Amino acid sequence: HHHHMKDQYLKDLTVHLNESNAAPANTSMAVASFNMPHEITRRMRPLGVDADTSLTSCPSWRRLQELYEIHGSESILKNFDECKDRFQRYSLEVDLRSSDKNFVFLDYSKTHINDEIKDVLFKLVEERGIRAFMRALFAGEKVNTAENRSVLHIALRNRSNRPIFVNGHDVMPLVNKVLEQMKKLSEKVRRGEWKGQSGKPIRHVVNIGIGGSDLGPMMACEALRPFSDRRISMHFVSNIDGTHLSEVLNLVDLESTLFIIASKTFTTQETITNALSARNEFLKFLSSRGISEAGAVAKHFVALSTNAEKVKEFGIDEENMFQFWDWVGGRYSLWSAIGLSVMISIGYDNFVELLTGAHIMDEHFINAPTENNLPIILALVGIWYNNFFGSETQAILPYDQYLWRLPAYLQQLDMESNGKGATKNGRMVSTHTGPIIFGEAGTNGQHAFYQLIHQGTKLIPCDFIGAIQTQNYIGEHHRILMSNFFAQTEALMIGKTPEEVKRELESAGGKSEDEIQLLIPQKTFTGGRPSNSLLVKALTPRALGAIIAMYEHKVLVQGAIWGINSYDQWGVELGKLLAKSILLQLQPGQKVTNHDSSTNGLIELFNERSH
Amino acid sequence: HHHMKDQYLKDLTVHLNESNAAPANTSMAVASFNMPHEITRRMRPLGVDADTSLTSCPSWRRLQELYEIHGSESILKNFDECKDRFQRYSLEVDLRSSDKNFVFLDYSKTHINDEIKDVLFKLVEERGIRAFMRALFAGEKVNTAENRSVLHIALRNRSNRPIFVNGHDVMPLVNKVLEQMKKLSEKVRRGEWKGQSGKPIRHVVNIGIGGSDLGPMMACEALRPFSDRRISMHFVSNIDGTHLSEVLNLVDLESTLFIIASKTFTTQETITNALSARNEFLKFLSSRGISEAGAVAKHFVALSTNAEKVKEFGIDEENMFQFWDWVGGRYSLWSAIGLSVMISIGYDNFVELLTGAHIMDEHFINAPTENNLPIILALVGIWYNNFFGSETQAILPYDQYLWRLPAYLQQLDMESNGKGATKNGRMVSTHTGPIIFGEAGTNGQHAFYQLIHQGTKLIPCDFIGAIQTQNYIGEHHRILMSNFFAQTEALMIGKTPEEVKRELESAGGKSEDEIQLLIPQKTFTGGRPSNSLLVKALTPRALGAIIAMYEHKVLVQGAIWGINSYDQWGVELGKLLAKSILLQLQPGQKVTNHDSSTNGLIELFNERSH
Ligand SMILES: O=P(O)(O)OC[C@H]1O[C@H](O)[C@H](O)[C@@H](O)[C@@H]1O
Ligand SMILES: O=P(O)(O)OC[C@H]1O[C@H](O)[C@H](O)[C@@H](O)[C@@H]1O
Repeated sequence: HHHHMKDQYLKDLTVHLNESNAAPANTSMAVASFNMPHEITRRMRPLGVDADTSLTSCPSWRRLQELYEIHGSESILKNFDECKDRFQRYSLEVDLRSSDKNFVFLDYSKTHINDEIKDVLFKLVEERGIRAFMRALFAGEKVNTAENRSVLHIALRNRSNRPIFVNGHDVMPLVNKVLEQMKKLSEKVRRGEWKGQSGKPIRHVVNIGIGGSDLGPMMACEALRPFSDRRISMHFVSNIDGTHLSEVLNLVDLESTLFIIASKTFTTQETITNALSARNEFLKFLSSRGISEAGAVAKHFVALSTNAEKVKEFGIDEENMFQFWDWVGGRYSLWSAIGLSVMISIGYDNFVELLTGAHIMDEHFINAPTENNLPIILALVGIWYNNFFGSETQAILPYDQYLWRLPAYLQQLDMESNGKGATKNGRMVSTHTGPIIFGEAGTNGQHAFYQLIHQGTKLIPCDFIGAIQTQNYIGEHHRILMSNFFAQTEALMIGKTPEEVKRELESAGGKSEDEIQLLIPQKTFTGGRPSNSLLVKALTPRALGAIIAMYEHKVLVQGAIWGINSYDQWGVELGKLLAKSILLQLQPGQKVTNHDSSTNGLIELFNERSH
Repeated sequence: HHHMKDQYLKDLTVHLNESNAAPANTSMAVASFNMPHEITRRMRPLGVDADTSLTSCPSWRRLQELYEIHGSESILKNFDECKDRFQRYSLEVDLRSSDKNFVFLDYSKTHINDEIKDVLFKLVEERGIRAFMRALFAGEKVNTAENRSVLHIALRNRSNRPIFVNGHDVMPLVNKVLEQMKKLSEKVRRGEWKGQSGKPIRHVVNIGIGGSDLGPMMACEALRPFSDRRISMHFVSNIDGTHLSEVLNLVDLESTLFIIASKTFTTQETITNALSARNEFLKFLSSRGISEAGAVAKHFVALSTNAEKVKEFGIDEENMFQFWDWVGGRYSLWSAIGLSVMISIGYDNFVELLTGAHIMDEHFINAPTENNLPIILALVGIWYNNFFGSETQAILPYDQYLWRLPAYLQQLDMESNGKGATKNGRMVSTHTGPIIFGEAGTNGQHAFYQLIHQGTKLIPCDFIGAIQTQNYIGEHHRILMSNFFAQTEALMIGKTPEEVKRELESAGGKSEDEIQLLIPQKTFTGGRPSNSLLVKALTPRALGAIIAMYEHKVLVQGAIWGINSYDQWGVELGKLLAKSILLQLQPGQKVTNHDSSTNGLIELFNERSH
């Protein structure tokens, strides 16, 4: 069989090269495009199932491959030189319908995409039935087939309150009931009516949770600090590393601290262990102060969860349990009860603004025609680079210091959703799926790793994200900030030729002919490196809501095109299972022989030196 | 240009006729053959000939052959075939300390057998790496593009053996500044340094960016258990006015010491932040009825190479802490730039930090290649970067104090080796530095490990941990480290379709159809690599050793690829273009001279900025 596959591989390669439209200098590009699905299916071979051909055999996919072989080595500037108003034709704006005339604007023009490639990318949406999938997901159909679940984070922010049905019942009444419950608690805390066991108003909130129950609340509290009540300090314990709880406990006055235990399952080992430790340390502190423990936990601990039974066991009153539902994915849970810490920080009205921004982006996504659909366009630009240029990564570069946790947040949203190797129809993928997300807030990144983005050997798609207006007016800081935002994307695209560099070196003087000759390529910029520029008028709660929903929907479109399930996360189960067994073996002086020699050796090293 | 196509097809034909790849793996041979062609196509705009000095190395060609033969094997294959693989594929550097600390590397969970390992070591010989190392350590001007020495190792040279630059021993210079740092840090820590109204310093605000920011902040976070909690440390870096504004709101300005950290003292973000901080500080004193006479001299110090600009800012000569051109910014934690660290953790702990790097330096320069920890890290990285073709490198510290280590290594690695041209003026024919990413464990497990386990990219991972915690509570550290060991095991061994099926069938509650569809979605390929790095405890000495180890890994990789790890020309174009655009950011101003995107974006900003 293997010999037959080889003879076939060679036949397919010969045919592909004979039929390719690639320029004579670019034959290697046709080979790379041909070879991509072969290399993916080799790497995924231990899945032990057939390769999915449903995407790669789409007429549009064949056409995109042909267009890549033709255009993939062209500059980006070429398209601008050919169309003087390319910017107007390769950008679009979503109105946020707010009193401050806010918006989300996408400029996707600094890309290797011409009108033909763009038409064919839109045709891929049609051929893969993406618009019908979107309608099914929005209507509550159980599109998370692996877990037989609906996918309805959009219900959480459904301000229209049109019914959305799960198991024959409208979910909106319960969504709105929990929002009202959240409102009442946040109001009591913000107004100083919620008192601790010794009568102190709450001045500290400590969220305990991990992953989806941590990244969102923290990112949003950071992002929306200008809209917050500064009298209430927000803390986020997440690592099981004892350092995390210990350092946060050191920062708070426990008599005025509200603990929020955030866990969809309420069984995650890190979160439940942190919660039990926090409760133990809290009660011990009270006892040391001669303060009665009777009724203290009920005043100082609340829970955000789907599991009432587990919350009860912990000792939290059901009245202080904030419910959400199985159709709320953890990495999509900011909008739900999980956002309670956020609502305490910025207030109910601002939380509703946050929901409303997401809702407006939802309405745009579901209703706008494909050609004018901002999240679909984001998704297609991403696929062009991810699947045809073969870029492994995606940089997220927000030029707003409050947004410094956005890259980490989008890391979970994107990579945990679409880091998949098997399709919903039980096959292995033949195309690349989710990319690796990385990034830091600008301008800091410019002084850390943009060197590589400009001059290295990898093509890195970059999303530059900014606000036209600052919340903190000081000197010329915001103008300087945004001069960098605009300049970096210009620089990535246009580069700097050897001829330009040579002239500059000669004009600077002080160097020999040979010295200049060595130096020229080292100071040359290829250019032709792509970016998207995303702008809002101002980073308000509404704008942040729109931005996050925008990426949720980008991820939806990409997953659906690739044929994978964006909404499960099976890949975390093996590690949890293996860690349970190892934990039992972490005892001083215990010898271990049942694993591979590395795992055995590492555990024994730990067991021999741990004290 | 059809002659190039003809030749390409001939070369590919010959490569396939001679390849020893298994029948099922022809695509792997094609991928290997095609890699330099794709690199040189992508770097074509550099307009110079391709470097073949690396690809022509006999060891490079042999590694290519071994990749085509062994590249699709599981990782477990080599464990099954050698019962003590762990012993042969691990090593430890002794940190010579009273607490018996160490740096231990386990590189066994890799696609590397004895034959590949030997050939990787031969590559070190063939690229003259050991000789390069000696030249660099000796102060030779190996940063050829800038005609500079590269001597961050002199900064922590506790032995005080002479090291010469322009025929002069730099060690007396290094030691004088350390003593200067000692004196200031002691005055601050002892409450002797008073502000303009007589208050002891309780807040330190470092203003700096990149190399003048990431190291100091990373180290102050990493070494918090060894710090003076009476002194709050703050790090302003972004020009975004939010950064300075929020920090100013957290401090009492009457007891704040500002530290302006900038090698050039001309970086736009840092000098603008420093001028604004100076302004707000003086407005604050005035609002409190406090005299401004001599106030800047009392509250501002500088870490720099530029004495004139420091003088111009108003800082006294006694409070300028010098370092030197041969200290790269991303290698500068060990110099005057580390002043905020020394204030926070004290002179003695800062000396421990230097000592740890020094011991790693001694190991690096003296240990044989086969037992050289940074060289092995570099070689493992090159195997994946250049032969498997992985674009990234994950850095996963299982220590909450190390939460800024990935961002710090992002600069160290990517700004060093994110290069496309060689020192001899050619374009590279091989991939250079990978993209660094990561978050402290266990948090990353609940964020993005899903993709590391089940996605379509191979991602080399460095797992870094401490055997002992500084914060004993309950069973937290045992739980933390059970995850540390389990994740690397999981990545390697995966979970077969038969295992998955058995589990699903025992659990029940699903139709046959549901189970059939679910099995592939819950299968793990395994064969995904990792390094496990351990220290006994994350002390200042251990941190020093860890950073020095990565500095030297970067040195070795850069030297093998023939690039300059120590310059950074790639940041210049953006700075020039931003100064130009800044001139055009005025309300209502129309802009026509750029590309239509840059024009439109700027006009959008100018139309709606008010
Ligand atoms: O210390 P400075 O001279 O202010 O430079 C700070 C940083 O700015 C530059 O842009 C470089 O990217 C970094 O290598 C450097 O560390
Ligand atoms: O909210 P929890 O049930 O505690 O789960 C928190 C997190 O842990 C899991 O391992 C997943 O990786 C995440 O999808 C999830 O958000």
